[PDB]
Amino acid sequence: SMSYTWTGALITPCAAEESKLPINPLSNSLLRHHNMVYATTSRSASLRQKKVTFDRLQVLDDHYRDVLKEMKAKASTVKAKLLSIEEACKLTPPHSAKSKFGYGAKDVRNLSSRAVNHIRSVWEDLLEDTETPIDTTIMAKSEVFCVQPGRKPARLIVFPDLGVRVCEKMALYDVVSTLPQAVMGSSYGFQYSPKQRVEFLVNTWKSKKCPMGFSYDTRCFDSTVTESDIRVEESIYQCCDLAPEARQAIRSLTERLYIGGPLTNSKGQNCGYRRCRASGVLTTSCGNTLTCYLKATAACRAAKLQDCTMLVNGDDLVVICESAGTQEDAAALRAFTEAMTRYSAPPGDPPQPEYDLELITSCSSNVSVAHDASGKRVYYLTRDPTTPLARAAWETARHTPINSWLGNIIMYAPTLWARMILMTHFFSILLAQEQLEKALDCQIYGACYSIEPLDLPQIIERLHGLSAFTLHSYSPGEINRVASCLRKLGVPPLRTWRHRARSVRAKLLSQGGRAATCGRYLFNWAVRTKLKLTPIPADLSGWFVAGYSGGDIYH
Repeated sequence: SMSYTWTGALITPCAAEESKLPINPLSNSLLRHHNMVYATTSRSASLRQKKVTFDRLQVLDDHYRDVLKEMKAKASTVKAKLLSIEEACKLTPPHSAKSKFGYGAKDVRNLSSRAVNHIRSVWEDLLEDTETPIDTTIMAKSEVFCVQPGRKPARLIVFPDLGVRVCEKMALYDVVSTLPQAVMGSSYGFQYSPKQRVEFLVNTWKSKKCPMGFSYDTRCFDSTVTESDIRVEESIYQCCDLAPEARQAIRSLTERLYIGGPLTNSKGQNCGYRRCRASGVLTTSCGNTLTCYLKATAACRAAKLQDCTMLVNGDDLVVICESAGTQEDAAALRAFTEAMTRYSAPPGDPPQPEYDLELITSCSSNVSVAHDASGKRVYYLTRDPTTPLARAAWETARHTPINSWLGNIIMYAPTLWARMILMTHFFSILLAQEQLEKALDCQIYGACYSIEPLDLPQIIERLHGLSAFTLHSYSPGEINRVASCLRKLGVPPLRTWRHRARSVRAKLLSQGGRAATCGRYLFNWAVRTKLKLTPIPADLSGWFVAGYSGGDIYH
């Protein structure tokens, strides 16, 4: 079937839409080629629509069915509870989009009588009505990038009203937080902290006689997902032990929301109909992860690849296996791609087999190595820092709701760029406005978190260990990528950052505790006299459990 159908009516914005990085003394200190940085807008919506709208070919076989049953067997071990209204309400972000029926996120979070009663209605409606399609809104995402030597069109997000999103959580939060791990086991990506992810990739790599590995980029995954795929995904959820009201909710949400529905623009006009994954519902991450894992797992058998270990994060996929010789590896990977095409998951760019772990890009990241205080090799996780930096400039010049910089500091703390540029730049600013204490919103695996910068030393210690404060002797491939990037974007070269860092470090020391602890630990790479570095005195229990991208989750 057609992934989408369009009435012709436009995909509209609901506010002013900003697209150019402004000239600001704060952002210009970080990066100077301001005309290279842009945000996507709805002005580019039609270009995306063209890309996402197509006919899907899908043909299932024995291998598909075989893996599906294996997955269903493990799903049967799961007991899942209903959240109460209170729990589901406490999971709603404070800046989540308001309802059409006269209540917002603040009301939901307070359990105001109005929100609560509409939530009860929507739920009872899900128990009573098993067919009527449920309305969605469609909007062009605002995202920041650097120009390519050639712009990206905005992404399209699609989501139901707030009353439904609370009901999704009641019915499905426990499932989408526990079912993926029981089914995929060590292949479920979102269980791993960055240090744990690198551990798993290195251990898996070093466990093979002759490793070969590849990433596989599916072309616009959400549009490849068929109605069949979403019913199959429901067949997995239904293997859980569920309360009756849960089971019916899941059934109605599947037929009325997840498989498709009408699309409405911001002006209340009808844009079209959807027959694929919606980016903006609770089950997208779980569902995409399961679906990716299922097709890829079956395609591996079809391709005859040997001793496969896969690692899956929604629609991001990486596979490590036993080489069969370079040319036999190439023909097997091509068989794999073709199997996936049949399962309705064709490639964006053809995958290439790799024989050096550092050359594989999964979740926009790659493994690299450095050395700690005592000279031991420490494997860490990094990426091309262009987008982080472009966004960091943008978030310095403009107030955004989510601060990608802070999320990038946490995730990439041990990296060369995050340490010398991000920490330096942002801590210098927070000092100068006396806002070190103030908590800021960031995203980790799609969930929203309110973190305060003064907690970054211990957060980084837990997530990465003391070494993220003492790494040195980075590889030249990595130093070269960073240095080039900076020249391209007009970011000052690293020696400038070193000097700015020393000035910032000295200022944090002459402050107090905590602040000085930032100075001591975060900026020990800058100072002349190297320092002690003992563990730091000071709940991270729910941080790397599951993915929630598009799922409207706050913790």
